[PDB]
Amino acid sequence: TLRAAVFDLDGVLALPAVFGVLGRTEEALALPRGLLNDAFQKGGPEGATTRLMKGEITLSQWIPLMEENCRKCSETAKVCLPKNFSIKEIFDKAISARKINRPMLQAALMLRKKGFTTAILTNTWLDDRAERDGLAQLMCELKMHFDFLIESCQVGMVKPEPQIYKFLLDTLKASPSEVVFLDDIGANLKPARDLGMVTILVQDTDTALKELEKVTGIQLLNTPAPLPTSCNPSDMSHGYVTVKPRVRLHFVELGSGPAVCLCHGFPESWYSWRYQIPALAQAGYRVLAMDMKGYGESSAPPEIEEYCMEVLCKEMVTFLDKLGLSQAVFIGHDWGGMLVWYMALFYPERVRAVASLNTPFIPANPNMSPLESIKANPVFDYQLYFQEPGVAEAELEQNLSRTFKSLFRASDESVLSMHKVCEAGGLFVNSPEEPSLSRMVTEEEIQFYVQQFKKSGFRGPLNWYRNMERNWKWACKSLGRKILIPALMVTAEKDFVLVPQMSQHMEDWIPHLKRGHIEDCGHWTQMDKPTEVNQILIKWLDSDAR
Amino acid sequence: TLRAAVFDLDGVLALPAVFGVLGRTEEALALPRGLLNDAFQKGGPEGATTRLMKGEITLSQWIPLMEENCRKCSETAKVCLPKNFSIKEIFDKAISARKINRPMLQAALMLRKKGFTTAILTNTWLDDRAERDGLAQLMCELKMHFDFLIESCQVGMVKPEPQIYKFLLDTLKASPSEVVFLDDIGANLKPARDLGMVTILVQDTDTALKELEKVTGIQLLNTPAPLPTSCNPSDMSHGYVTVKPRVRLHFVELGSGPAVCLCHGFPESWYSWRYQIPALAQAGYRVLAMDMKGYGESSAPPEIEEYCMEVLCKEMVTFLDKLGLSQAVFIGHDWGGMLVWYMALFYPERVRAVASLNTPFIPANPNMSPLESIKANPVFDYQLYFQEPGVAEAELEQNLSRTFKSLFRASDESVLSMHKVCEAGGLFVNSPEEPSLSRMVTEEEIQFYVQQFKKSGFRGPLNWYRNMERNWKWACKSLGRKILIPALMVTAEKDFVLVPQMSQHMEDWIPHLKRGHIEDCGHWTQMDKPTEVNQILIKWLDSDAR
Ligand SMILES: O=C(N[C@@H]1[C@@H]2C[C@@H]3C[C@H]1C[C@@](O)(C3)C2)c1cnc(N[C@H]2CCOC2)nc1C1CCCC1
Ligand SMILES: O=C(N[C@@H]1[C@@H]2C[C@@H]3C[C@H]1C[C@@](O)(C3)C2)c1cnc(N[C@H]2CCOC2)nc1C1CCCC1
Ligand SMILES: O=C(N[C@@H]1[C@@H]2C[C@@H]3C[C@H]1C[C@@](O)(C3)C2)c1cnc(N[C@H]2CCOC2)nc1C1CCCC1
Ligand SMILES: O=C(N[C@@H]1[C@@H]2C[C@@H]3C[C@H]1C[C@@](O)(C3)C2)c1cnc(N[C@H]2CCOC2)nc1C1CCCC1
Ligand SMILES: O=C(N[C@@H]1[C@@H]2C[C@@H]3C[C@H]1C[C@@](O)(C3)C2)c1cnc(N[C@H]2CCOC2)nc1C1CCCC1
Ligand SMILES: O=C(N[C@@H]1[C@@H]2C[C@@H]3C[C@H]1C[C@@](O)(C3)C2)c1cnc(N[C@H]2CCOC2)nc1C1CCCC1
Repeated sequence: TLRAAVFDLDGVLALPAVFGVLGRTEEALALPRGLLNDAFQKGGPEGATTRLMKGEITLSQWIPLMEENCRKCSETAKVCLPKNFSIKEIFDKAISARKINRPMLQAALMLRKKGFTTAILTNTWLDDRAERDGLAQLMCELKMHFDFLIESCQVGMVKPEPQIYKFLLDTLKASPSEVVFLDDIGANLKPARDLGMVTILVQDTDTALKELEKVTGIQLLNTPAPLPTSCNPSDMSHGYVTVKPRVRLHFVELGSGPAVCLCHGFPESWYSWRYQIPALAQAGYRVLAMDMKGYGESSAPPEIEEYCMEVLCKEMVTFLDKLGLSQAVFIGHDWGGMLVWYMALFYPERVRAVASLNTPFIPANPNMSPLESIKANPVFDYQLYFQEPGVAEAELEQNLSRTFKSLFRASDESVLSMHKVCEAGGLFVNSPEEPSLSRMVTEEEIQFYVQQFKKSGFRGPLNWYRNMERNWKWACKSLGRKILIPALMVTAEKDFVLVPQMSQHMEDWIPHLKRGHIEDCGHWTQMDKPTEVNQILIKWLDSDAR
Repeated sequence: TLRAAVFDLDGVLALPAVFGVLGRTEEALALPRGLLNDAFQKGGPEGATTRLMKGEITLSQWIPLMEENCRKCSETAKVCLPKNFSIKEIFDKAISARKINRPMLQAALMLRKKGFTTAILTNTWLDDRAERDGLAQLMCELKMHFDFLIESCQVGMVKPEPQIYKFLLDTLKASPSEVVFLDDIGANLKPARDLGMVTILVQDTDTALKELEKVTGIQLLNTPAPLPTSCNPSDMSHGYVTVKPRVRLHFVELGSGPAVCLCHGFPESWYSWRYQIPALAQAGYRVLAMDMKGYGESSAPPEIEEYCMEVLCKEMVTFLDKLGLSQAVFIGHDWGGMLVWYMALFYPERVRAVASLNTPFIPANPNMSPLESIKANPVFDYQLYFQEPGVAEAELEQNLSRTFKSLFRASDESVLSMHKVCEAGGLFVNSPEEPSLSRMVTEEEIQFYVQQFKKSGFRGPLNWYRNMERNWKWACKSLGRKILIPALMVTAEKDFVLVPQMSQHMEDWIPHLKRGHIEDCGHWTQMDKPTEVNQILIKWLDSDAR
């Protein structure tokens, strides 16, 4: 029974193969066929390329050795190398043309999800070229989806030498019959076959995956679209900033580039952005996913006034000051979305761009108190249940697992009313004791929220709703303003509280507003439709926030 | 007795003043003298500019209102505004010309160091211009040196209204006679004077500082060159990455731009980079100051082999992987400097550029064991004292305060021998029980190192020296390589162990090597000569690492 799958990089996980590109360069330069391969392989196990692949010399040390082999080959073939001949240029182009073979990576991901140990085994070099970052980025994106990365130049061995196969087996902690090995080089499969491993010669991706599908008995081709990459909390970089003596803010950080600050809703976590964090970092952004004040590993002071928007926004400004950031792109959802609009209104100099999921820009009504506004808008009547300190805390804290399983559901899986919360005296009054698990979440994901809420519970989170008068008076100071910085409003078709029509007057305040809209999406946008959220955010960030 | 000092931004902490620039624009556009000031002030307390300064409208909303005032003013003056007339362009140039008035900031810093509460009180706007980051960066650099920043547009009041002065006094928690107020606008001093504050009209910086020096009785002009900005540990963003099940690495992070990873020496801390962190962040870099493995808040496993260079380098690579960084600039000192050369040799694709303070690139001698090498080089004989587990730990842990006060001294303050450590049986055998405090450090800084070392002590730090054979065998694999990525070697004149001459053969291995050299500098480079270290590193980063 197969338990491990090994992939080569060049010609397998990354396409085109370097020598595929070079065959075309050879033809374009009108060189004799095979001259570059011949000069590359010159001396075989005793040659310059074996020294390179074993890590004895760097790629920059190897370049002139390859140039000399090309001259020797051309002299013997009685041909002249062209005037502009440069191994540096030729190899730079071949390395840069190489991109992840997405169907191959998808198959490796499916196998690992099904319990396989996966590895990359590659003949590679120590890259010290001025352009080395390109290949470093590619390797970084690939390696994180595998249990092991074995590089010839780091282990001092190369394929097809038999010792590297014994090293692979030792690394995998598996017998050869438990391994499936994929390579586009027939001579590199021979030692693996020799030991008793299943081997697949990768000539074309589709045929190779068909052989892999048959031997593993796992569907790899024609599969449903996979979810974006998620986060394992224990593998993230965790950051902590004290904004004031009693308040520290926790965040998860990933990537490099413009800072993108993600602000979750109620009652959530930095983990609500799990499908966005890897995607936004891969897209070229430095992601800062907050635990907002009152949540997770951030401080949760008991006082209501610690959660008014003016205080919360001031603290987010301090957060940027202490990290040494003049600006960040602010992306919010739900209560986070409300906060980000207000960051754009009061601190535009610190906000590079602003985006909200579901929450429209809600201006203060100077002619009505927030309680009179709730009276005139009964879709928000449930917020009255959140007013009295202790009442909603008692219901939400009674059974954390039940709380999160009842809340985090798709539009069609709703177990909550919302419209009759006050009349019924609670959120879960007509909800089951043991709700089924939504198709959106796994039991493990639910238990992470349960664990997070065991620290401070719901007092801090509910206090976000307990500052209506303070928030109203503060928001009234901004009534003569317009939001003129780059802005995106994303609506969700099936959010029955934050309906898309609630955002219809936003252009009155934000004239240059850009929009996104997600079909068949409920309230929990990030986990309901992660692929769609990612596409919308990346397109907008790349056009408006760079 | 004066206890607080208040500074204006425009024309005081930042020069030139906006209207200084505009006087020149007026003349260049051949406009009637005072037309821009007149259109700017139009309507006084009821005008567009008062609304802007109170935060009622944003700068972008104000721009066309100012344009209309300019048209009204030109019509009345019977003049035509030029064809190319643009308030947007005119104001963008004036805002961008404004730079920190370094002598004024220096004086504010001296007063705060002497116990004054300091504040910035400014007539400012909500900046939503596409170019707003310029001013956001300036305000960010300035505000962090002050106890308070009071902005007209955030408080809804403007100078010279009397209420803003009462607000200032409430914020300061001081009586008016305890305050010195500096402003370049005479009408803005009148309400402060009216309340009983000391006022200084800032016409020229030198004269204003002379008045300030006389009234406070504190020397502000002609002072010695101040030290660079340091770090207060409780105000930094602290980051934590698990690199493997039992190992977590702690770092302090500040700034945005290319990642710069700072690697301290033995027996140090992230805090050894305190004078570099703010300077490198201000210079346009994202600084990651490590607690290296075995130190501070990073893990300190007991096993010797956990501290061999191969393991330490692999972990730093994992650190980059988990943070989502394809590369970082690696800057090391002492043991950190040794590690960074090896990162450049084994992982060039992950190293954007490399710099070492004091530690030359030390290649392995394949013909001698590291013990035979120490026998032939007695300057390193003291390292034999570090070999036996427990011996050096007992001496270094006996009295932490004595340990750090004896080690951290200028070249001329040495209390250690080094050349007779083995013969004498310890580092502090002929050192006083109560050493004096070096001119390099304060008691508070010493106590931070004492606190850090109470967690894990010296076992992990000393284990860095206990892997000579493993490190030698690993380093031998790199003997055919050259370091061809951007590299800087900084020598210290008076480091009597890591002498500048020890770096003399480095060009044999690093042909494109760049150099720095610091006169009258001992071993503890970062704190001995911080201004010089900062100048050298920033110049090199800006030329070779961007
Ligand atoms: O690894 C290869 N060659 C090795 C070198 C040279 C020789 C033979 C082996 C072992 C050595 O020790 C000696 C080091 C090798 C062999 N064939 C192909 N392409 C094939 C697929 C398409 O075109 C041919 N590509 C490579 C490298 C993979 C990354 C860059 C090229
Ligand atoms: O209360 C909500 N959001 C906040 C309100 C309204 C808006 C957005 C934020 C911040 C506000 O300031 C403005 C106050 C809110 C909004 N929409 C939904 N959609 C439900 C549909 C089914 O699942 C949840 N649910 C909630 C709560 C989340 C759990 C219990 C109800
Ligand atoms: O939904 C509103 N306010 C919020 C509700 C009720 C209150 C106050 C805020 C925050 C809440 O949490 C509590 C949720 C609300 C209230 N009044 C008006 N317009 C008014 C002016 C013209 O006609 C009515 N508009 C809105 C939304 C903004 C555009 C479409 C609807
Ligand atoms: O704050 C100023 N004016 C105020 C506006 C307009 C008027 C008068 C006050 C109070 C207002 O409410 C009404 C708002 C004001 C006054 N004088 C000068 N420059 C001086 C130094 C060099 O040139 C003149 N500069 C300013 C501003 C400081 C930043 C941008 C210009
Ligand atoms: O041991 C040192 N550094 C390491 C050695 C030598 C070099 C650099 C690192 C890493 C090595 O691998 C290579 C091993 C080392 C180097 N120079 C000095 N200069 C003294 C002068 C007065 O103050 C300290 N001091 C030390 C120790 C620091 C406290 C006790 C002695
Ligand atoms: O200092 C050396 N090695 C280190 C010392 C001794 C041992 C080994 C390393 C690391 C230590 O921690 C322990 C400190 C050392 C040893 N041997 C040689 N060259 C040899 C080849 C030609 O002549 C001698 N060169 C050096 C330095 C590199 C250039 C100038 C001096």
